[PDB]
Amino acid sequence: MDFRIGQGYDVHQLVPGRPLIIGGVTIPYERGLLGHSDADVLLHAITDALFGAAALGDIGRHFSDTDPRFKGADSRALLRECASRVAQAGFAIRNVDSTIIAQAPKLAPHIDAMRANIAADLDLPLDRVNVKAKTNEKLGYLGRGEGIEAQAAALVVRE
Amino acid sequence: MDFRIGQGYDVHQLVPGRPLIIGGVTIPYERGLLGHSDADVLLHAITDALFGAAALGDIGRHFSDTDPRFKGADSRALLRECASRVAQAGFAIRNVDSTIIAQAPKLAPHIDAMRANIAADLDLPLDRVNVKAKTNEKLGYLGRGEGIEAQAAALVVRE
Amino acid sequence: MDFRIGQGYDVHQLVPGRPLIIGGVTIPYERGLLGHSDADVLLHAITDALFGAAALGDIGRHFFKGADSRALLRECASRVAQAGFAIRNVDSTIIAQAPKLAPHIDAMRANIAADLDLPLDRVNVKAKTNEKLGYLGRGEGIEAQAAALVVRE
Ligand SMILES: Nc1ccn([C@@H]2O[C@H](CO)[C@@H](O)[C@H]2O)c(=O)n1
Ligand SMILES: Nc1ccn([C@@H]2O[C@H](CO)[C@@H](O)[C@H]2O)c(=O)n1
Ligand SMILES: Nc1ccn([C@@H]2O[C@H](CO)[C@@H](O)[C@H]2O)c(=O)n1
Ligand SMILES: OCc1ccccc1-c1cccs1
Ligand SMILES: [Cl-]
Ligand SMILES: [K+]
Ligand SMILES: [Zn+2]
Ligand SMILES: [Zn+2]
Ligand SMILES: [Zn+2]
Repeated sequence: MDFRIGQGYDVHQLVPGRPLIIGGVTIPYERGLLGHSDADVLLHAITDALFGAAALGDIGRHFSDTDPRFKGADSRALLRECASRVAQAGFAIRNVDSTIIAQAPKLAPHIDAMRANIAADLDLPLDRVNVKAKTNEKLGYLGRGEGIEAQAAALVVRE
Repeated sequence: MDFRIGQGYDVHQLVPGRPLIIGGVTIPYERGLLGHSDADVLLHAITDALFGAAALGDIGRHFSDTDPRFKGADSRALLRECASRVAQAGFAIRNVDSTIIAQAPKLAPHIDAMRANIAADLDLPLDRVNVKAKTNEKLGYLGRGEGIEAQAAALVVRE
Repeated sequence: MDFRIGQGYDVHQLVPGRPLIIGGVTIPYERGLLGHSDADVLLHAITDALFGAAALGDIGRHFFKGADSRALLRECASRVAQAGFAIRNVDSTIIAQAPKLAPHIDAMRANIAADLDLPLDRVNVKAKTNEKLGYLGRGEGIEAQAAALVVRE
């Protein structure tokens, strides 16, 4: 079978005055991620991994910060559109795995919520979607709570 | 043909007065990795990739870091238990790849032994396990030798 | 059948007096990447993902004195084939605050596809800034990440 792998990366700054939205989940916190709309670092990484697996460029090439069509779209809408494009390219999604690196707050309570959102948007069984969380052991801008990173891996198959 | 992919990340601080244990190998060195377990950054990354590929969460979910057994835990025993759970979930491991990023010490003399340990723990032949090493080209906290990072990828198949 | 995955990481410092070469594309810029070779961070990450997927070690284990990174990528492909593997696809991300990489990405894909003897639609290259965070965000270096899938025939 015609399997393909994709990989994704994203990072945003963490500062007072924005809400924290990760994997479609709003998470209580003094601070939030700085970005164009919701700055959903996990959904962006996943979107990138899916475009990558399909060899369709990247998230910024499909959904520009300038495009009127996506001006007020949230990252779940973008993820859904991504999934439609991957489908039309001939690919079925097999699984997604991911890691959020955040020194704080605790993400574990929210993991099943994120998985549920992602599986819904990709039309995948829940057991094909995984999200993991790591601290940076107090190293670097991640370790000082200055930003949050997401990594993603996706496997697809041409059908 | 039900393939799944997983990815993992880990980093630990490098501090005096600790054994340096990476990939299960005790490496002569004046500093070691800081953590509650033996802090084996490579094995944790691989363990997370395997749980990720099976959609079984992450290492914190499976091995509570406040269990007395976690203190000084042999990360190879953790990796073997991870493999047991992944098998119990119905998955067979096809391959593992990984990268260690460290300014020092020189890892090359130890890499084959790490490979052999991981292959043993996962009941894989050597030719399905790979460990790569990198410096960070003098950049950042890794370039300053403040910690060591590992990255891992795993492919599994649900039987 | 007998599929394998690999993953690769590279980073190089940005320094004056060097051309900036990424994915085989020379990009106008005041600085370039520092390395023994031409320091093509993207090609190095893909090279390591390919050796990793074939369980052949890493780029430092294999590597030529004045060779550029495309010759090394071609040699990597040769060694991957020698071990009995065929390449199925490559995906990657370049993390650079500057310069703008958009105009150059399709050319990088074409270069990699030619070097790996792959059709264009099995090769992908993505780009990201680091949101002004860390050494990447300060423009002190450029990182690349890669993933490769191969099959043992
Ligand atoms: N140094 C960089 C970094 C990113 N990019 C492109 O910008 C869009 C948003 O990340 C993406 O489409 C990405 O390709 C770029 O052209 N140059
Ligand atoms: N921001 C974070 C970071 C980590 N975690 C969980 O804590 C375990 C060890 O860091 C991790 O393995 C993960 O289980 C979390 O819930 N939220
Ligand atoms: N701390 C490190 C980092 C890297 N290396 C080896 O040097 C070569 C160049 O990355 C690679 O072959 C790598 O294995 C090492 O021996 N120890
Ligand atoms: O059961 C796996 C295991 C093997 C060896 C040592 C500790 C454990 C832990 C159990 C819970 C936290 S660590
Ligand atoms: Cl270094
Ligand atoms: K990183
Ligand atoms: Zn983003
Ligand atoms: Zn660890
Ligand atoms: Zn390099």
